[PDB]
Amino acid sequence: PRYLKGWLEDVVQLSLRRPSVRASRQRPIISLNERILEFNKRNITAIIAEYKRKSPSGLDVERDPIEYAKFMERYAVGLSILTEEKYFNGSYETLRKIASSVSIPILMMDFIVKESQIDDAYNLGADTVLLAVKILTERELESLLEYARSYGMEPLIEITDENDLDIALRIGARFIGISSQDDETLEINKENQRKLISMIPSNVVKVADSGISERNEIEELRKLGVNAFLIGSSLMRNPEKIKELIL
Ligand SMILES: [Co+2]
Repeated sequence: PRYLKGWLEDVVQLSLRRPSVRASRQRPIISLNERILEFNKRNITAIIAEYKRKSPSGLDVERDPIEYAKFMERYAVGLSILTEEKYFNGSYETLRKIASSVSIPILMMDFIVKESQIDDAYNLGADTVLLAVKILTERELESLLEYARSYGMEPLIEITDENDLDIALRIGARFIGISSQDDETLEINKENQRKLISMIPSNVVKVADSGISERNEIEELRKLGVNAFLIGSSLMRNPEKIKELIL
């Protein structure tokens, strides 16, 4: 990993010692990026609904993961499921139980710094993983990228700014998350978002990873080439909001 400060450095070091799982995968990859493209052609708003109990910058939420997942299954293009333990109060078991309960694509949301974490995601039933440009050296980023690919996963590669983007494009990310959040400082910046979206080639599947709040905004971004939308905290508080966003 790169040089990091504060909680991010702590979560990286901790992630390096994450115990691997020996579960076996009992179902093919249902590709997230391909379903998003499917939804785009049928003109269905593609939302990746996120299950997140806790985070350093947000509010704690206790709720039944299975009820949440089964509800979202009706509406979302996929699910994002936090497996980071210390800061996000996630679990491998939650992902495992969720993935066996639904048949839409699942994305494991964690801090992936070693190969066996990608083994965990596959073995647990996840269909893809997120990789952070910020936490990995460019070399680590590309090795884990291809490691993901060897399982048949196209990873969501997260960028926050143009420095991250130059890297993601150089190495040929086909599936990119434009996040308004810098993980290290925890600062949120939505104004760079559209400028960044404008710089991505039309062949990459683009995810807007921010608190999208209304249909008008979704329609605008959609005209700008955003393919899908990752929504977490607002759905964690009021799940049925997803219905109004899609109509
Ligand atoms: Co991030």
